Amino acid sequence: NGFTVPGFITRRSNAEINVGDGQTMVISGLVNPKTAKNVSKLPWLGDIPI
Amino acid sequence: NFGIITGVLSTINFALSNGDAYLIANPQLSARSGGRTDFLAGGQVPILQALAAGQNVTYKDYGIKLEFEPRVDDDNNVSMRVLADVSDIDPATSVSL
Amino acid sequence: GPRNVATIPLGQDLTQPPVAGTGVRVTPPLGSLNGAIDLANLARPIAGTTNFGIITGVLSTINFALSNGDAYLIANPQLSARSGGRTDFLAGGQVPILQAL
Amino acid sequence: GPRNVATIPLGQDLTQPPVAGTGVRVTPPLGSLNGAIDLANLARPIAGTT
Amino acid sequence: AAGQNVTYKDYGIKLEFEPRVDDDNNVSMRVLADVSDIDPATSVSLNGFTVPGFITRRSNAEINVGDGQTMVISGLVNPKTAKNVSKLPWLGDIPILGNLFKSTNFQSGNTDLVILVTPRVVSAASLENIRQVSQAVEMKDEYRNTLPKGSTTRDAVDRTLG
Amino acid sequence: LGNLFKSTNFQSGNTDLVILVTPRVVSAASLENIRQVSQAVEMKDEYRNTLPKGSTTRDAVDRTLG
Amino acid sequence: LPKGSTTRDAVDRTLG
Repeated sequence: NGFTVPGFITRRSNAEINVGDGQTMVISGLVNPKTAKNVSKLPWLGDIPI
Repeated sequence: NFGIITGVLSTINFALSNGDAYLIANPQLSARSGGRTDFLAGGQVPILQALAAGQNVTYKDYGIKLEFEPRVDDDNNVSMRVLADVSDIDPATSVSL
Repeated sequence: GPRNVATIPLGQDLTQPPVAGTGVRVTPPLGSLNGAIDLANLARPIAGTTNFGIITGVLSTINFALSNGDAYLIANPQLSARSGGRTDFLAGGQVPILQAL
Repeated sequence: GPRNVATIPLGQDLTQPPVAGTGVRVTPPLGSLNGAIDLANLARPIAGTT
Repeated sequence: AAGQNVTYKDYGIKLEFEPRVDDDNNVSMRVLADVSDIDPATSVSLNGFTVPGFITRRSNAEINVGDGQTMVISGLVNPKTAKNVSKLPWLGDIPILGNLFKSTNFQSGNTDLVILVTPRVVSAASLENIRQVSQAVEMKDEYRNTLPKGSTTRDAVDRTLG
Repeated sequence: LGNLFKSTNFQSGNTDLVILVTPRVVSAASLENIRQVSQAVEMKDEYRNTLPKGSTTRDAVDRTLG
Repeated sequence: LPKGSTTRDAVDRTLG
């Protein structure tokens, strides 16, 4: 109504591990690529180069 | 009085379209034998859900979610439970309320 | 075709001049052609039978939009706690949420 | 093309002068072109095509 | 009660599997296979909260088979036809010309459906696993080739599936 | 010529999906961990190189990942 | 049904 409710961008990780003293451990990593293409054309004129 | 008054109408269509979409997701995790690890890269959206009636606001997670529960043998065999989920917001099925 | 005649409406003074009237005349209901054929202005002893034509055209829009975006972020919190204890740290904020049973 | 003819409306006094009227005439519906091509002011025996 | 609370409903392709294996590699299994799509025809508007209807094909079966054999768990053939005629009493039956005095409405259709399953006892070196790993490699390669040579998205694609 | 008296709507589509997993028994020194650590070092270096030399944000970046 | 119809083939496949 006027009570704005927000959404969030979150990066979270809840891990249970065991390591030696002073060692570096990675508990999460991500690589995420995404791509999308849409084309609209006329039937025969659209395919002419350039 | 005997007669007729009639006619036809028409439309022309020449629409043509394509679409391609690609995605790869490569989450990675670490967890100890007998432990559990949860990972979320994404977001939370607000949802208006409440007991009874016809309020209370909760939050729903979306994005890339990963949950890992491993167990290791003495031969380094791994028996595991894994949940992998990739979910994105879709404008088509969203409702305005 | 219909017949055009002169008629005097009921309840009208007799001295008044007559008006236009008809014999048996049909105005057919145009189902899907409604609003496309003019019946209000059509002379009923129909003169001019066929109409064949076309009215059409195309419209267009031009697009040349181009954008980029980059975002970088590092967060380096650090903590201390005794063995067997717990420590919680929050650097951020709180926002109000209208939630109730 | 449509025909333009004089007509006398029904229920009108016989002395009054005739008004304009037509034979069979079509005004097609413009689907997506609606409001882009002028139809109210277009002379129906179309003069000027393109 | 009442006459709020929002829940979420799954649609698409859903599959549930519960196997058990013997010393002869005989598989006893419960399988659920579901394919359901949104249908504009049976959706209701309510106030402004559109509620959708679905077209579904579901099968929930309990079977047991040998190793590598194929079983059909459901199938259907379903022809349907319907014709309605309105006519004038005597003019409607005159041959050929009767179509000037008679209106006919006709509908016909058919649906065919088959659902079949195949279990196999595998390891990570089995052919079934190797083919899907090969498919993943091919998908990555196709994605890489669509992109410009210097793009950063191409580098990200080159860093996956390591 | 029949295309002047006939209208056609055609849709076609396809979806491909694969999900696969690889578990390994590691320690902090194993190659899987080292690769992600070196990846993080590269991300930090890239962030540092974007910023101007005299900035305070650059000093904050230099103070991280010690 | 007409001789060449597909619905006729469907009917021929039933009740086997």
